[PDB]
Amino acid sequence: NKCDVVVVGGGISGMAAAKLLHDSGLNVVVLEARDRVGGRTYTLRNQKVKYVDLGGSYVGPTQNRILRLAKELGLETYKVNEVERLIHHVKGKSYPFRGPFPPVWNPITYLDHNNFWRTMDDMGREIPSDAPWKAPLAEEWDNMTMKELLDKLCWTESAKQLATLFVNLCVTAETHEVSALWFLWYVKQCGGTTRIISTTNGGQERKFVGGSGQVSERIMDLLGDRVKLERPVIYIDQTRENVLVETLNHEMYEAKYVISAIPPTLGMKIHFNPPLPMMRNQMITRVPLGSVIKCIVYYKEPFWRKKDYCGTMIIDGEEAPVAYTLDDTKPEGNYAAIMGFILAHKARKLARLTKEERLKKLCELYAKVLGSLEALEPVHYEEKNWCEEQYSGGCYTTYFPPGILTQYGRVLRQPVDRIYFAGTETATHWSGYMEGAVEAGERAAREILHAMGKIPEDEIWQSEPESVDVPAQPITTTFLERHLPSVPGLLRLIGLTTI
Amino acid sequence: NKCDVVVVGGGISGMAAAKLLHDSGLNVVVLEARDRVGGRTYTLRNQKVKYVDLGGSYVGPTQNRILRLAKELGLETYKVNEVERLIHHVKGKSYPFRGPFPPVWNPITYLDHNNFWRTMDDMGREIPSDAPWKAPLAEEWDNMTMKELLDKLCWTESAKQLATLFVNLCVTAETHEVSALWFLWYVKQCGGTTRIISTTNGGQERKFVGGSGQVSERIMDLLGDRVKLERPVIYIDQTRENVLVETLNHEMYEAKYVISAIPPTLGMKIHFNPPLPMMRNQMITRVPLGSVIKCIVYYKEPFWRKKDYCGTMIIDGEEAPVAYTLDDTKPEGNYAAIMGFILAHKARKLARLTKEERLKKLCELYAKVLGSLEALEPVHYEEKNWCEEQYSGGCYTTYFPPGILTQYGRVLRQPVDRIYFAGTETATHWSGYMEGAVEAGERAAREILHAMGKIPEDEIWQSEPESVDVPAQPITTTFLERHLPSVPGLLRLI
Ligand SMILES: *Cc1cc2c(cc1C)nc1c(=O)[nH]c(=O)nc-1n2C[C@H](O)[C@H](O)[C@H](O)COP(=O)(O)OP(=O)(O)OC[C@H]1O[C@@H](n2cnc3c(N)ncnc32)[C@H](O)[C@@H]1O
Ligand SMILES: *Cc1cc2c(cc1C)nc1c(=O)[nH]c(=O)nc-1n2C[C@H](O)[C@H](O)[C@H](O)COP(=O)(O)OP(=O)(O)OC[C@H]1O[C@@H](n2cnc3c(N)ncnc32)[C@H](O)[C@@H]1O
Ligand SMILES: CCCCCCCCCCCC[N+](C)(C)CCCS(=O)(=O)O
Ligand SMILES: c1ccc2oc(-c3ncc[nH]3)cc2c1
Ligand SMILES: c1ccc2oc(-c3ncc[nH]3)cc2c1
Ligand SMILES: O=C1Nc2ccccc2C1=O
Ligand SMILES: O=C1Nc2ccccc2C1=O
Repeated sequence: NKCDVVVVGGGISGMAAAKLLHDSGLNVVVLEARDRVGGRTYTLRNQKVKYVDLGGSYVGPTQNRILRLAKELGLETYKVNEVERLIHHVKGKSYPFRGPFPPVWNPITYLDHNNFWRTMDDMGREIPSDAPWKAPLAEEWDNMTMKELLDKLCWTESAKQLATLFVNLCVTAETHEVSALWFLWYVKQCGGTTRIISTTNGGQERKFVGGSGQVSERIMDLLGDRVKLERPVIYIDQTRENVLVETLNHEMYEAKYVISAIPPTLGMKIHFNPPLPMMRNQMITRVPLGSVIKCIVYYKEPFWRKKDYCGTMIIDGEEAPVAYTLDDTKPEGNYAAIMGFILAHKARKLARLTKEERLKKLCELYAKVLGSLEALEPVHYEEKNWCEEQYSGGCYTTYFPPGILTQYGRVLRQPVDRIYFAGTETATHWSGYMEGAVEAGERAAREILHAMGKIPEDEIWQSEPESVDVPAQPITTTFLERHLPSVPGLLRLIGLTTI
Repeated sequence: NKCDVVVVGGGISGMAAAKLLHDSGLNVVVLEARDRVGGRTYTLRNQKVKYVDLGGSYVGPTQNRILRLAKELGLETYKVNEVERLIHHVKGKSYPFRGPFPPVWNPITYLDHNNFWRTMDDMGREIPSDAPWKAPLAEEWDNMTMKELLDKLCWTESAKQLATLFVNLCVTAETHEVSALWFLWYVKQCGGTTRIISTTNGGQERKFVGGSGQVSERIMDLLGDRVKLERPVIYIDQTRENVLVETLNHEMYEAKYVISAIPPTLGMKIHFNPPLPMMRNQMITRVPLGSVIKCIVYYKEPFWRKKDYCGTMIIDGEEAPVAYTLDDTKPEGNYAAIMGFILAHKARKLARLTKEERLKKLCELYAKVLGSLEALEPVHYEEKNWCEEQYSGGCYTTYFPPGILTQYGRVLRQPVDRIYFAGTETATHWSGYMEGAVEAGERAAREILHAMGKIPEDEIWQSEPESVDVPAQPITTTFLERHLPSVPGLLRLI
């Protein structure tokens, strides 16, 4: 119970921090509230599915830290199926396509859609990844919701509806719930609009064979009995020489430093002595997590592939319970399955139903989208509503409502005496993901090595070599994508020519 | 150890709940985190100020529960001074006035201001006090911020600036931080724009002689050793026959029911077994409290009165640290003082200064606005930054960002097995105030009495006779206020 560092939380970020500190020769303890490690990742194993990721699952190019960590732990990836055509279902009909966005044929609509994605990335380039409150128009952008920004930018309903689906799927929240500054930061710090939304060459390209929960489980194996499960932390006292960390089951740990590797608002579950400084005290009441039910419907065969659909469906409309799906069949071609997300207000609205009722609605939806009666014949179903988790608060990650990132964002990873902050939310590249978890856990561990005098300051932040297994292709645009006007730019050109 | 009901929190709402249950003959225990009672009320006593409310202070007409409770405990009120002129300071100049809003002379700006207040109250009449998510346009109004609503309604910058001040002072938050539905509900459930903003015949009319902390202290006097200080609740377990409530100092209490009388989000500091239901688990991460420093500058005399000013100042503009003040002099004309609030982002901005640096900024601001060098000679200063408080989370109260009240509002006062929810945030009239704390603590206590079969369902919510000491006068409007067109109304006649 005496150690160098207590890590509070045994998700990927606390496990990555604990491993680094252990590898450097320090004595670490990880206090995990649950009876398992992995946190917002959770790999269920049973005979009907073999294994299935019910939390975080996908990785992709440019996520080099999780790929390197997982590789070193003996894990392998495989590519999510994107051989056959994607489907965009809009106004009750399905339109097959290939590429990052469904094709738009109407020239006016085309300009508006082109301008929308272009402008999201243009604004993102004004926003520093490590300091979004330093953007030149940070206040103006943080004081409006994403809804207000789509209202201003989108001169077509078509573009506004697609943009809405994009926000809801990327951050499991509604356009009117989230700040425009924070959402534009969140997309740019993932590499931009194409990279975040893509399967091939993007965030959803791959999964781990056997499930992502193995990352945290295999580090727990390396650490032995240093991971204490069912130890929720209730109290941290920094008034004396060594920090004292108390758990709910009545144990006391003493350490030189602590890393908090839990979602920022879950800091509220810990009583602090002395009290936190004013800005962190209020920050942790201002930063909710989003809302999602991850649902996986199993079938005898991946029947959609025979119709030349890959299983990816972008599904618009209020009545659809799931707005986005991917094929979740095993790489061997068996345990055929569709993964779908029930997003944001729908996660709250449909949580009232039973599991069997949600399975029925999802099969009825997929049968219509795929024009396939076979979708009404599931062989098994698994789901997880992350809104119910006391020790997560939601999924995938924390969002910032209007006005909060500029006022309180500076303190998200600011140390509090001998407490340092990990967790994906404090990352600067793919924050909200497993990648951001590794970045933040290793960065917080190195802050402590630096505090101890073990490494110089310039080693706190460390670049990551690009994976040789999952290389990234650049995201490119065409001259016409770059230079074609927006709708109001065209109207300005028309008004001028009319003169 | 064992009792009928454990009340978590010894603010006014927890105290009022515990007193009601105690008076009905149950065994109650109050578990208070701090080494004091009163919560968001705090009355400091020293020789320089005699006493000063550093937290909640004001009561007024229509707040009959807090007036009845305090009168039963032996307290008296006095009137906040409003005899002389009020000041609106705009663009670096003071304009003295009387009445609920500063006069506007430009005919366009007049229409724009008149329509703004009128439209806030018109909207409020469609929002049920006890279920604002049932307003006919609930979703539409909940999905916009107040800044977006003000941008829509205000055709002049003058109106928009005064509306901004009004939102910042009522709910200690910025217009772009809050939902329009929730803000409109908040004003309506205090009786509308005139009643919430007014001193005479409104929410700021009176203060308690000796301080409002005396309400919580005097109920603690009654309950004696039933109130346990420095007992932060850390864990609530309802998986067994009786509810088990555990504190940080390693004590265990067992009860038939619990009342949670703490700000909603501070339910995060309690680990629940079984876990909370999904909607409350997320709700209590979505409901922050506002930000405010309350500052009281003392002087040898209430010198502003010689100049026919009462000490109320509405001060616009970014550079002013304090946007609103009231005279805090004691009823006897002594301990002269001005109370001012540093609101919302300015509480965040100015909290980095020292106490003496804040005093200097305040005094230079008041010298400009009162047009008196006497404001530069303070004799004493007290202040409290509520943003620092672990066991409040901010002041005055909890605000709802866009989208949260329609999605989660129904859960605020929904019982969770044998836990019932008090706290001013759960009230239906003057929620956010000491009056809403009494209403909610007494109603939560009565839900428990009904669960015990002690009273019928219809006695859970109880009306309150009007105070004889602080009666309400009607809020009226003129024919012109009712019927003058808005700016886009006047343009639909051109
Ligand atoms: C839930 C989810 C997440 C998700 C996703 C789909 C869903 C449904 N899709 C993802 C994807 O495909 N690819 C990806 O990279 N990420 C995706 N996510 C997000 C991902 O799961 C999270 O970003 C990442 O797992 C976060 O890791 P981090 O280590 O930062 O945080 P955590 O997993 O929440 O771990 C925190 C641990 O702390 C324990 N805890 C909480 N409170 C306490 C206290 N008081 N004491 C001790 N331990 C505590 C939690 O139990 C948890 O284990
Ligand atoms: C801070 C403030 C508030 C205020 C105001 C000015 C300021 C600066 N102006 C007011 C005014 O003039 N007139 C008025 O009526 N109200 C005004 N307010 C708000 C008013 O103070 C609040 O509405 C009222 O005091 C709220 O009472 P309530 O009883 O609902 O809430 P509380 O005071 O916060 O008490 C909660 C108690 O719970 C204890 N606590 C917190 N967590 C725990 C745990 N885990 N375990 C045990 N106890 C806990 C708190 O310490 C507190 O005592
Ligand atoms: C005789 C000429 C009359 C034509 C007047 C043109 C009216 C233009 C209003 C269309 C609003 C379009 N959206 C995208 C909703 C908002 C744009 C925001 S921004 O205006 O670009 O800032
Ligand atoms: C809005 C909402 C969901 C979306 O998914 C894609 C996508 N998936 C794979 C390639 N592009 C694009 C897209 C746009
Ligand atoms: C906006 C912001 C603060 C304000 O204070 C008043 C007021 N005080 C007492 C009578 N009216 C009116 C008013 C309007
Ligand atoms: O699982 C997912 N997480 C995501 C984040 C952004 C966009 C798509 C997805 C997924 O499909
Ligand atoms: O203390 C105050 N609380 C208030 C709430 C609304 C309007 C004015 C005030 C005050 O002056």
